[PDB]
Amino acid sequence: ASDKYQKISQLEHILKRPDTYIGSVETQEQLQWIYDEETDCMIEKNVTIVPGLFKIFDEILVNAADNKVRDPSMKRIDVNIHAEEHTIEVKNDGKGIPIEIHNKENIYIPEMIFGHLLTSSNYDDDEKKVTGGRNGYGAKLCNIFSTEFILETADLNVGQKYVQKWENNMSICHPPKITSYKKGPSYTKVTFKPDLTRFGMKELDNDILGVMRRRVYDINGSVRDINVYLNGKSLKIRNFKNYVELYLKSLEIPTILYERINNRWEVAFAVSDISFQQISFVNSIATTMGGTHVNYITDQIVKKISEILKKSVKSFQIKNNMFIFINCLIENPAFTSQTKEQLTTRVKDFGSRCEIPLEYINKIMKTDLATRMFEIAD
Amino acid sequence: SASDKYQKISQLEHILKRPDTYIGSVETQEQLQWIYDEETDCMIEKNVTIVPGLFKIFDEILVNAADNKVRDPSMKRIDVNIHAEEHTIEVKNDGKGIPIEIHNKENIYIPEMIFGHLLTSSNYDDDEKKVTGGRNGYGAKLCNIFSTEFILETADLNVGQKYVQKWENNMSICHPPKITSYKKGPSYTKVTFKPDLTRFGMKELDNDILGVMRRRVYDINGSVRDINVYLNGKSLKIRNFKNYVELYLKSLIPTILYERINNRWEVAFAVSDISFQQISFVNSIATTMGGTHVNYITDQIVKKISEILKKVKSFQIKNNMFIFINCLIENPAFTSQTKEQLTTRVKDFGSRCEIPLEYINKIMKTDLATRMFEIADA
Ligand SMILES: Nc1ncnc2c1ncn2[C@@H]1O[C@H](COP(=O)(O)OP(=O)(O)NP(=O)(O)O)[C@@H](O)[C@H]1O
Ligand SMILES: Nc1ncnc2c1ncn2[C@@H]1O[C@H](COP(=O)(O)OP(=O)(O)NP(=O)(O)O)[C@@H](O)[C@H]1O
Ligand SMILES: [Mg+2]
Ligand SMILES: [Mg+2]
Repeated sequence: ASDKYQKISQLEHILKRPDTYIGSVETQEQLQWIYDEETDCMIEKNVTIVPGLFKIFDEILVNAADNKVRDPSMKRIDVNIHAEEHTIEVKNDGKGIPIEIHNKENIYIPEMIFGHLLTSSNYDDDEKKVTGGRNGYGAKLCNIFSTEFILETADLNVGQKYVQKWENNMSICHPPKITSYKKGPSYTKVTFKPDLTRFGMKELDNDILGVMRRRVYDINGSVRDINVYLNGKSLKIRNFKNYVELYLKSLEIPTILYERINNRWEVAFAVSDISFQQISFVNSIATTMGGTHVNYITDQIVKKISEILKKSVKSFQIKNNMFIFINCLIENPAFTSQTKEQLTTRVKDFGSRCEIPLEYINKIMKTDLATRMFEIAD
Repeated sequence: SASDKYQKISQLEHILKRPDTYIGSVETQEQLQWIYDEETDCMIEKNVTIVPGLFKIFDEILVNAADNKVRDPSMKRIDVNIHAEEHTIEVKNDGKGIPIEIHNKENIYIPEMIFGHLLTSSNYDDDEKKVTGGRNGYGAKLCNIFSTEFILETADLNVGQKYVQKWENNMSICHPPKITSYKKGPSYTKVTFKPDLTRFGMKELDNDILGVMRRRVYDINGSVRDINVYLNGKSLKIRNFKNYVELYLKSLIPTILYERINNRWEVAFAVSDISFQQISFVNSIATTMGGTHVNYITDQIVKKISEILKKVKSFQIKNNMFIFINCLIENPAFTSQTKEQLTTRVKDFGSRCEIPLEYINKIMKTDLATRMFEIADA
């Protein structure tokens, strides 16, 4: 009976069952937005991508964005994708990783938080934080799903440079090379080579490159006060309104209605062609499966439109003519999984509210939505 | 401070600190839930306030018992006894028990191993295509971890012994098993737990959680073939999925249209009053957030209706449907440990489910058709 039952390690379970950590490691046929460089705008495309591969990139991206929360003096993210060499680099400025041996773990802190599961600066929820990072997995998950993983950082308090290489799904950990550093700014650079074989791929194809690239545009659109560079090119999205307007050409009384509701909430609206559509971000994370924040906003808009039509029309008819954009900040958010695709935090625990002004719903009532809704009623 | 800022925690510590991706929220949630009304012998939808994590730890034990029918098709009986006043919950199943044997690798008794250590399972070899609900080797331990007291009792006829082992204080206390001679009796497994109500923000099991727990036991009777289920000694009476779906009749040409499509798929249909509704089961797991199996079935029905209608938008057809699905899926994958949403691709199901024209024609005899013709004319 012994063979019937097995005990496995945390690390073994991640490699065996990637789904709850990074999403599927199988190819998925998806309708995805990508940024078209020739038309300088968003295009919806049928792609085939491996979610887990996109997600290990996303983990490093959101970590960089989180450092802007930790250090508001940070000014730039650099993303460099070397397709041919399957190598991806993510660099941020502002404060680096402290080059110190940890009191308890007795290893260098960078080795600790990039090379050991369940390590985080986000474990003390006494503090209400608007970082995306929550559970102490993201960076290690990337490491685990890489043939090679390199952490480079510079710390000004100690005046040192720190380079550490992991290999073979985080199973090989080389000692760090630490050198002297009085060379300008602090920074962190993460350089990884995904285990493409683990994702059933031989190379980075145009589909995955397209969505990776677009995700970088997302970061620029959702995070304020940073410059975002992709393969050397400054993306120069000035704000979330500018980001949403990248979708303008494809969608085509304004086509997009944008409003900043408060310091933690921005929303945009457009009329949807076939069914309900949403693009939303919580603390820079792309909530592709929506959740409590999306529902909080849409419910308000649908509720009011229903009242207007009443003085015949079911709520679903209203909702399915809506394309909503949301950029929001939520305190200590909770999600259905590590992939953080769906927010579960109750509204009352958001740390803020977003009461959509009646005048904004009035503007929605001038769009094609109302004409469609008055045809069903009358 | 840097040592205080960055923390390493154990897997056990993480589960208790951050329950969400393991068992769901430990905060109260307002939910619309189906309840079994005993006075009117039917399902009724009620607004309830429950703690999802508490409901979930109960569900893990229920699904484990259901899984034993796959292991041993001769299993006939599940008893669920809720002693509200004592907040003790018991789940007992007959058929083959847990082997009372020292594991050849782990060097401890198998029950101690698979109920008292994380990441232990008989479901880690996916070379076998199984239709068990169990996948990750967490479920039983999660219940234990969120219990003040957790008792496994089992009888094993191969060694002719009975085994009783008690854990206390969130699995932190593991008492040695009591093993006794057991001759001339049936095999069985009985799990008895007292949920750590302090960790769920509760003092007692109120009517809302009891109602939802009891309904979940009806689900099990409805979804598991050829078993008899009891709640506090009282037979649940239903024998199959058709019977189960019929419990919803009073709330909902027949009102409900049911068909077994094959040995792994049953589907029932009713006209929905407000919007799209689904009740679905994968390997006896309640997939309350739907997923690929639900989409597979509904896409077909929608596509087939749409083709006949034009001889209207897809969401208009979809949202007049109430779909019931009971299916068996090979080695399923889900968004999280809570298994609310199936992600397995259709091609990986291990079977197919083509909805026949006869079934579609019968749907076209219901209110859905005349509602669609109303939209078509205008
Ligand atoms: N670019 C960066 N700059 C500074 N600190 C970083 C950076 N990336 C990661 N860290 C630190 O490393 C820790 C581990 O990162 P990570 O593994 O992604 O976990 P996390 O972000 O805290 N939580 P999660 O991403 O939800 O699993 C983080 O808590 C940060 O404190
Ligand atoms: N009532 C039962 N009868 C027989 N075997 C059981 C029973 N309950 C649990 N087990 C066994 O104990 C193991 C551990 O259970 P569990 O922790 O729930 O993991 P799992 O069911 O395999 N996977 P998961 O529930 O998805 O985390 C299972 O693999 C079963 O083999
Ligand atoms: Mg992170
Ligand atoms: Mg289980």
